[PDB]
Amino acid sequence: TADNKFNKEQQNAFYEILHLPNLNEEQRNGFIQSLKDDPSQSANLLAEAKKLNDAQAPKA
Repeated sequence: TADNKFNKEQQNAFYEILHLPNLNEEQRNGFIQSLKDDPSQSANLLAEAKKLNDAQAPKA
């Protein structure tokens, strides 16, 4: 890149965020929808998403 700053584990994770089998997209599409249509808070979104993962992922 040369203008914005999409690298802090954002781009890479994004492709992954779209795989979490334990969540619906209403919420997911929410954070990321901004990541694609608005590369602004996309980074902070990354953080919040990973969190919303466990909040609904099975466990022991």
